[PDB]
Formats: sequence, structure tokens, C-alpha cells
Amino acid sequence: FLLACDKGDYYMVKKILEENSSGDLNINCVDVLGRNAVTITIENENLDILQLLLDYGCQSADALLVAIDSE
Repeated sequence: FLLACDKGDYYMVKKILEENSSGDLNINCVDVLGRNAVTITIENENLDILQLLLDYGCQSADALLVAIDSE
């Protein structure tokens, strides 16, 4: 769940996620301003990534609200 999420390079994030396999990178980590994986990606509308990113691992509680807010 590295900065790739932003770049929206699905493969990269996908790889990193798999490569992470409970690795250093905290999928549920926050950026400089708090954005979690789902969040930083909700805003940039990478629904593709979010398709399963949210299926598991990625923390997301206020995401619905994030989504609604981001319409």
C-alpha cells in the first residue's frame, strides 16, 4: 500500500500488497495527512484497485462516508 496507490499503478500496489504479505508497509497506514489506502484511492477514483483492496486487508470504516463525500 505504498505511494503507488496514489499513482494508481494497480500492478504496483497489487505487487506491493502481495509482496507486503504482512510486511513493513502498513496497508492501513496513514500518509502525511492521514489518508489511508482506501481513502487516498477513493479520492483518486481507482475503483479498480479498491475492487479487492477493500475486499480484504485495507482498513476502511469511514470509507462509505469518504465515498459519499467524494460522491
